[PDB]
Amino acid sequence: TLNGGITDMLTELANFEKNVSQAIHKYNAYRKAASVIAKYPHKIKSGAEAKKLPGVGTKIAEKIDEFLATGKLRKLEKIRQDDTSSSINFLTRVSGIGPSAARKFVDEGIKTLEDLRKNEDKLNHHQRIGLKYFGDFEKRIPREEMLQMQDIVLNEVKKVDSEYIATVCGSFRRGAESSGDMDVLLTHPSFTSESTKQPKLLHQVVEQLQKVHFITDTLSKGETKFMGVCQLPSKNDEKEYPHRRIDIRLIPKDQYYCGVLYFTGSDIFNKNMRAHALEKGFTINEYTIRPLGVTGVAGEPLPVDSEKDIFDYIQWKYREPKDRSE
DNA sequence: CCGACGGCGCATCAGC
DNA sequence: GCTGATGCGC
DNA sequence: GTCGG
Ligand code: NA
Ligand code: NA
Repeated sequence: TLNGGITDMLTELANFEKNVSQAIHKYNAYRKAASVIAKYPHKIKSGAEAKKLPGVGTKIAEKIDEFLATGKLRKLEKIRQDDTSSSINFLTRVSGIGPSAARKFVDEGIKTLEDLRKNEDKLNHHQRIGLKYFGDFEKRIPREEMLQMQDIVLNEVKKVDSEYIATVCGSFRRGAESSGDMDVLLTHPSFTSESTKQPKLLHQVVEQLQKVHFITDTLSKGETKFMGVCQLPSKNDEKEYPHRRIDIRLIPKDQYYCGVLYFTGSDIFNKNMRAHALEKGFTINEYTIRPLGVTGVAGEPLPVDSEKDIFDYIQWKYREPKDRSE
């Protein structure tokens, strides 16, 4: 929090770029700057100081100078008071409502949740679900609840077919104390890249989770990817648990561990690992790890039966998810 | 100076 | 009706 | 907005 004022400012700017100006690359520039500053172990004294950090350029250095000298940023103060812009930025907090929808809603007088609640006919299925669980979705998930959630998912999956293999990834797998949602990767030996997916392997699992009333709503659902809502059972006489976001992806057996590695992260570790792999003559993406010829031509994907197989290929020591913060 | 900044499944729109 | 583009989330 | 070829 040494530079909380600065990081808060950059993050607020980031959101407006993304949600109002629809400049996704500026949104990411601000996030990157906020992150690099968030890790800086010194209270910044000037923009020049910050500019030394990778990601902080001329413009943000200038903004830090204004912030340090006046305690605010005129442009941010102005945008905050802007009725239209602050409303557009806000509505995007609803899952299903992006920059385009938020803009159209505000254009026609729909600026608040209350307004949204009054206009169900103008919201698609996803947006209605997002509105319904607006507050719940913004709540984090204690690891204890994530464990109780994993218990149900693993049990039911095995119940449908003991040959299914399911892994809850994300920061949770790395040991995080809280999570924002639940990411589940699923596979079955019967499903490979060059075989049939028996368009129901995913369906059968989603169905069982709905049957035991764990999954409560569906945002989207196809043959390989499910996105929805779930909720832990409440103990009689206790405030019921908040609804949570859960995604389930069915991945071909031969690409499963590249998927688990990828969705376990962190993002920083993935980049570092991808870099190391390249210098070792290997190209790793979320699906496979392939060899690179001397002319840069990628060969066919290499056999992978575990996360370690991946590490072994790039002569890197297997690292526990708990040690993949970077 | 000026292009990259990940890119793909699903729901829905837009053009035919 | 079918096909490709767009919005969205991740 | 920032970086870099
Ligand atoms: Na810099
Ligand atoms: Na949204």
